[PDB]
Parts: sequence; C-alpha cells; structure tokens
Amino acid sequence: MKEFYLTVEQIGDSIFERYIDSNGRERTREVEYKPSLFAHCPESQATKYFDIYGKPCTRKLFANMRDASQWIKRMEDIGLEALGMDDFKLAYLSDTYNYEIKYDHTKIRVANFDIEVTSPDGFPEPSQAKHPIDAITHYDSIDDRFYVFDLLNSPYGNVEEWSIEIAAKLQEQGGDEVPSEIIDKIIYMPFDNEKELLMEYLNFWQQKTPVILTGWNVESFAIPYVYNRIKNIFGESTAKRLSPHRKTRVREIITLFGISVLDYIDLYKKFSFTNQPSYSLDYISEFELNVGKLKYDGPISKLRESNHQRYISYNIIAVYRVLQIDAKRQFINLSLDMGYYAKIQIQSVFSPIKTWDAIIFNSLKEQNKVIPQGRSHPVQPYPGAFVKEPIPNRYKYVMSFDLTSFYPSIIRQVNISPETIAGTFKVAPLHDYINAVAERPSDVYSCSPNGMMYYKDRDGVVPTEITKVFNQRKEHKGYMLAAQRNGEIIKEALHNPNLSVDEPLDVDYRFDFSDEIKEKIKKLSAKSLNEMLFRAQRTEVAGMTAQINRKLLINSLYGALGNVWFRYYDLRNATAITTFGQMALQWIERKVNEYLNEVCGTEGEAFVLYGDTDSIYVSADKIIDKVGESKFRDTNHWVDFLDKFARERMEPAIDRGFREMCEYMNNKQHLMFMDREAIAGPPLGSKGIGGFWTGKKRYALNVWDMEGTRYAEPKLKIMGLETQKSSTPKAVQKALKECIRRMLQEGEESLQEYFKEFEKEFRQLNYISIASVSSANNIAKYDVGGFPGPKCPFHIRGILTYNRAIKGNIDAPQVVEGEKVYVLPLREGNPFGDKCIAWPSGTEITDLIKDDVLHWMDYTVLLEKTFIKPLEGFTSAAKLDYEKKASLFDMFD
DNA sequence: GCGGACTGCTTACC
Ligand SMILES: Cc1cn([C@H]2C[C@H](O)[C@@H](COP(=O)(O)OP(=O)(O)OP(=O)(O)O)O2)c(=O)[nH]c1=O
Ligand SMILES: [Ca+2]
Ligand SMILES: [Ca+2]
Ligand SMILES: [Ca+2]
Ligand SMILES: [Cl-]
Ligand code: NA
Ligand code: NA
Ligand code: NA
Ligand code: NA
Repeated sequence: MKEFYLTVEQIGDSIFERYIDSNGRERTREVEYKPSLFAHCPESQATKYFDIYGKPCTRKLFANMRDASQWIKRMEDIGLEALGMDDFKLAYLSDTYNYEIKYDHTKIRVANFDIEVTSPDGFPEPSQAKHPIDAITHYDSIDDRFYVFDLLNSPYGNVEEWSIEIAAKLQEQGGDEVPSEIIDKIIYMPFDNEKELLMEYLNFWQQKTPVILTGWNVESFAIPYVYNRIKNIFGESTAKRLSPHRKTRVREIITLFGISVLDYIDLYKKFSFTNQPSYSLDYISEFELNVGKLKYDGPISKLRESNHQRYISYNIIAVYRVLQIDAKRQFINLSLDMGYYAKIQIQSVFSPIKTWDAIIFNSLKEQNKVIPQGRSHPVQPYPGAFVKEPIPNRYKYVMSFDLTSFYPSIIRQVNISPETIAGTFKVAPLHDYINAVAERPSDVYSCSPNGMMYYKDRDGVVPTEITKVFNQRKEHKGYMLAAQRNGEIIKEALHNPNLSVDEPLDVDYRFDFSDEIKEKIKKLSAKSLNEMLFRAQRTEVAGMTAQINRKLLINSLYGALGNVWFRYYDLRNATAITTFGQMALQWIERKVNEYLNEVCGTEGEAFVLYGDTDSIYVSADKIIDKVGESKFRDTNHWVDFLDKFARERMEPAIDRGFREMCEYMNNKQHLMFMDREAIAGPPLGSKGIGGFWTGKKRYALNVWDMEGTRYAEPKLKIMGLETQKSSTPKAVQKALKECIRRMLQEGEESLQEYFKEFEKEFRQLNYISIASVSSANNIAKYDVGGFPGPKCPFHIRGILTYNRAIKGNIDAPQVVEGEKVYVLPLREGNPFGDKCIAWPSGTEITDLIKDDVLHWMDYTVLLEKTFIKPLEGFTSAAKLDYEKKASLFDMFD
C-alpha cells in the first residue's frame, strides 16, 4: 500500500516521524531535514520559483532547520521578506508525501482512556497529583480490548478484586450492567501497589503507544494527572516515557511529542453544533445515546471504598460511552480525513487557519510557487451580512429560500484570492447597485460592490481549493438528505406495521430507497422497522457530521481572510465577500417581489417579509389565495402545490435575476444558486397561525417540507426563541415549545388551555428542570469578601451565595471558573442571604444545602421571569392572548 | 422610587 504518516514533530535539527510503511508496519525515523526558504531575486535570474504575484525567487537550501530560522531573523533585521513555509514539519510532510494520502485507519492506534482518582479533600489538581491513581481503563483500537488497571491497595482503603461475573449481571441482579458486547474484550489486571500499577501501565504504553489519544477531558485532567503522578513518584525521566521520543513540554497542559491528542470534549464542542447546559460525560451520553445516568449511593469520594465493584465497572463504562458517542458522531474519522487531506498534524484540525495554510501551501507548491511571509497586522472591525427588520406579526403561509454555500460561492463567482486582485473602481452607494442604477463597475474584470476588481481568466488558489472541499461537502449532504428522506418513509410505515417475525432489510441508507425496497418496507414488522429507522437516523448523523464540518471548514476560509493571524489576511477580500453578499440578498429580494407581483397580478406588495445573510422568507398567503384555499383536498395538497410553484416558477425567475446580477458585476461564473428551503403553514381547516416573527433572528414556523424532505408529521422550525437557548430551564423550553406548537397548529384557545394548566401544576416540576443555566466567567472579578462587587452579574451572585453556603466543607463540589452553573432564585428572607444561588451544572446540588434550597426556591419569580415574559413576547407578536381577557360578557352567568 | 439609557454578559443566527 501507499505509505502514510502517523505523527510528526520537530526537535532541534531533527524531524521525528512515526509512519506506516509500504508493508503496513508502523515505524519511526529521525530525519535531519534540510528545509528550503526563498528570497526575491532579480528578473534577469533564471529560476523555476515565483511568488504568487509572479515575482522570481531563488531557493536557499539550509544545512539544518536552525540555520533556516536564523536566516529568517537576519532577513527581518535587514528588512526583506523571507518567503516559504516556515513551519518546517508541514514542509517535511509535503516533501515526504507528495501525493493524495490514502490511509488505513485500522493501522492507526487510537487509544481511549480514563482514570480514577479518589480524593478526600476536593477535586484532585493535576498539577499537584497528590492522590493515588486507583484505576485506569485504556481501550486500544488495534487490539479492540479494554485494558483495566485496578489498584487493590491504597492509603484510602484496601478492596477486593473487581468481578467480571458481577459486572455483567443486570442492575436488578445487583450487577453493574456492563454491556455484554464488551465483556469478552476486557483484560483485567489487579495490583497490590500503585507504583507497580503505574510501572506496568508505562510498560504497556511503550508496547502499545497511542497515535491518536482521546477520552473525556483527557487533555485537562487524565494526561496531566498521569504525567505528574508518575513524575512525582519515579522522576521526570520516567514520566517522559509517555512520549515515544522522550520529549514533553509543560492549571497546566502537557504536550506529548509524537502523540496526537484529540480530547473528545474539544472535538464535541467544535464539531457537534450543540451548546449544552453541562459537559459531564454522564450528561452528554444521555443526550447522545439515550442511556440512563450511572447511579450509585453516596459521594464519588467514597464510591471506591463502599462499592469498588461498581467503581471499576463505571470506569470501564465511561471509556465505552466515548467510543459509542464516536461511533455515532464519527469525529475521529472526520479529524483523520481533514488532517490527511491538509497534510497537517492530526491535532491541527482544531485550527482552520493552520489547516488552510497547509492546504494552500501544498497547492501552490505543486506549481513551484512560493508562499508569502506571514505579516503582523492590527485587529480591525469590518462589515458583515445584512439582516432585514421584520414586521412583528403572525404569518400563515411561508416559503423560504436559501443560497447554497453562500460565502464560498461568492469567492468562486467573483474569483476572490490574494493573487487575483486586479485593481479598484469608484463605488456608488450600495443601494444603487441593488436597484441596478449604478454604472457597471467594469467590462473587463470581475467585481464586488465594495470596489474590488479581480482577474476573471486566472485561476485563484483560494477559489480552486475551496471548490475541492465544497465538492466533498455536497456529496456528503446528499447522503444525509437521502438518509433523512428514507427516515420519513420508515416513519410512515410505522402507521401500518405487520404482525410477523422478520428482519430489517439490508440497504444503503445513503441512497433513496428503490420501489422494490419501499414495497418490502410496507410489509415489515414494527421491530424491524424501528431497527431500520435507527440505522437510517444513524446514517443521517454520519452524513451530517461529514457535511456540516466541511461547510464549517470552507466558511472558516472566508473567516480566515478576516483573521490577522492568517497568511492571506486581507480586509479587501473579506469585505468584497460580505458586501457582495449584502448586495446579492437585497438584489434578489427586489427580483422576488417584482416577479410575484407580476404573476399575482398585483403591484407594490411586499412578499419578502424577512431575510438574513442569504435567505428570504416569502409570504405565500396571496399565492394560496389566488388559487383559493377551498380547492385543496388536504394539507399535503397545498404543500405539493407550493413545492411545485417554487420549483417550476420561482426558482427559474430567481436564477434569471442572479444571472443578470452576475453580468452586472462581470463575474467569472454564475454560482448564486438559491433553492427553496421550507414550506410552512397551519394544518388545513385548523385555527393554527402557521408562523410568527418577533424580530430579527427570532421566529417560529410550522414546516411540512424542508429541502425536499416531506415530513410524516409537521416539524417546528424555531430560531432564536427561548426554546432554543441552553440558558432556558429544561421544563420551560418544553412548555414554551408546546405553547408555540399549539399557536401554530391549533390556535389561541388551545394555547390558553395549556397555559392555565401549566401555571397550576408547575410548582411540582423537579428543581433541576426549572433551573436556569449560565456560564461562570470571572467569578473572582466580582468577589468582594465573599459578596457581590459592583455590576455583579445575576448568575455570579448565585455562585457567591453558594460559596458562602458551603464554606468550611472541604468535600462540597466547587464551582469551576469558566464552566456552567444551574441558577435558581430564592424567596425573600431565605437563610442564604441573597436572591439567588448557583451550583455546578449537570449535578444535583450538594446534600449539605439541598433541602433548604428546595424550600426557598422562588417559584413565582421562576414562572414570571423565565416562562411568562417570553410567552408574552411570542403572543403579542403573533397578535393573540395566552390568557382570556375581560369583557362585558363577564356580567352574565 | 423608578424609567430610560447605557453597559457587561450571555447565547443565539448567519
Ligand atoms: C453558519 C455560518 C455561516 N457563515 C456565513 C457564510 C455562509 O455561507 C453564510 C450563510 O450561512 P448558511 O446559509 O447557514 O450556510 P451556507 O449558505 O454557507 O451553507 P448552506 O448550503 O447549508 O446554506 O453565512 C459563517 O461565516 N460562519 C458560519 O458558521
Ligand atoms: Ca507487589
Ligand atoms: Ca445558505
Ligand atoms: Ca405494513
Ligand atoms: Cl451542497
Ligand atoms: Na474518571
Ligand atoms: Na436495568
Ligand atoms: Na511535582
Ligand atoms: Na438548501
């Protein structure tokens, strides 16, 4: 097979590389790499090297990497540009792997681990590592085995061996319910001393050295704890065995040279597109996998002592949970894909700037072109997208339209790149271009309304490389949408399931079901169908991960143009994109309004009610009215009608409008592709209002079709409202959403019934479910003798109240700076001495003060502040009442 | 005694 790297590092004048060879074997080599950099040279000098602007350069070979970096400094002292890739390991990878890397993931050692540390005096600080490590579970992807290291003898208690027989038993049998599919994969090792455990773990590590190292919070806890514990016990030289090159670099984070650490919490935060109230593994596992919380009696600091059996079982389970989350989300696969595509260290996938620098560098190197030197720039603001101010109101029938990959398509259309800049023109006010009254900027170059002109013959490296990734994105989105469409087919077949014993069909959910498959589905059992729906949704999530993160990468290339740390930073190019974007949106709003007035036979009516960046929301009341609501059989009938109308009439008109804009700006290629997104409206013959807007970025719609996916049941599309915010209490989100569902689908009366019921019963809701959530930043900034300082935020005040309440209890959970907290208001005269209290999110509040918090919660404040105020906002906007008003009719019986 | 204007903070939407 073709060779591929695993890890690369620079240590002095040496490049240390771990790699898989042509026979599939892992090897390590130290290479005294000789890098090249470039300097501008006279035009009369024969060379094959040119910078991106076409100026000739000469290549300077250096005896070692130190001589190259010293030359860079000297060139700085002279005042001349030192060109070329200054990150020598990226240069090394590019030289060593001068082809498209095809890798075999089964050859890559991915290690998932988690440690346990009993601490009687609070959270065990990794920098101190003063407590024994009493458990390590380490899963190896190559062995497919869970290696379990169990400390039997500790100063905090001597325990019996963990029993795999009991671990496998059901909870109802007094077992631990360790999943049956990993029982035979567990390799259990008890130890009588901590030193012997750690020594063996190091020997194990040497034999099975991770390439990718992951787990939950491994970078901030597990890795530094293990490193510091081993260092404190055996000495630094022994601790350095954690690095395959014996080099490490040190609240601290340890860099293990020759290992690529991908902490799963960081992968999840970057790639999941969620914002969670808590990031405990417990919480995320429940959210992602729908598994129950790992229950136990007493505190964690005594779990090993009281129930060591469960203690070890939960350690193993914790490792497995991350594997299960990755099997669903596939962020490891994404990191490997992106990393090898860019030819970077795998951990550099967290940095889109490093990623794009490497992609562009490799692309330019292929043509013997030389990259410019990074330069220092001051941070400056620059304008972004346009957002229309909507008239707050209900909106019955709505169709939306969105542009495909907007900013990257602008880049490709206008041909925006550092080296395709051609000149400038004199700008007219933006609305002059929008209304097509300003003179055509250029009949030679491709232009943006910010004043920039670009060559339209030349291939730009930014357009070229963004197109390649965009093409990957488009493929994966197709798989995602098909899996989604396949999902609805299965959901509708769950309305008439057969009573028989069969099996789920063997199909590729990435492609639309054939008629044969669909026929078989209608005769399938409920058990088989539910299993198919599961596999369909899993296939959809896999596609979603792949497509939405390639979308993120290409949008981050736009973003990088506005980042001073980017080698190709240029506010001329960044603004060219956003300004063109503002023009395109407002241009097509006009075209859409014009076309719809023409087909509806009216004049001057506003059809576009809202728009943000690249989307428009079209009021379709008059389209429905022209055909008359009476002529429709059911809801699905008018949905098909609007689907057809948008597809056969509106979209061709939109394409005509954009083609004209492309000619207006003399652009290189028409790539403004705006298709229908959502069809929204109330159920036919209902009192539902269909949708409403309260303001910019705040609306709700009752959607029947989304991007070609015809829902089995109508799905609420809610943006910006409190239902969508992690800060809103769980039970309030749920209640507010039901309020919205009733408004959009059923009407005012239905809303009023539900509200009355909620108000009556809400005090019985669990305290966690009605707690607000907030991030805890700068606690110390507002701490004045344990009391709130000037301008102390509400949630920070709650934390200070908590701290005073648990003062003198070394066992009580501490609020961690930067993490999230649950927040509850307190009734007047409470023993806590303040109007609110906060505690670490994702946890029960400590038993020390739990009963008193429950007693003093302010349900009245909770209701009117988190529930009623947002509800008042929704309903006044939609022009209705959540509560029956007083009338002259009240004087009757 | 507190409404309005302004500020910091948080978390959305694109
Ligand atoms: C979501 C997002 C958008 N944007 C900008 C660039 C996007 O092209 C533009 C439009 O937002 P989107 O319409 O949400 O994203 P998109 O048009 O790029 O991709 P899609 O085909 O799924 O619609 O907003 C960012 O800069 N960063 C982001 O994270
Ligand atoms: Ca021993
Ligand atoms: Ca879009
Ligand atoms: Ca059937
Ligand atoms: Cl796409
Ligand atoms: Na742990
Ligand atoms: Na059970
Ligand atoms: Na130490
Ligand atoms: Na779309």
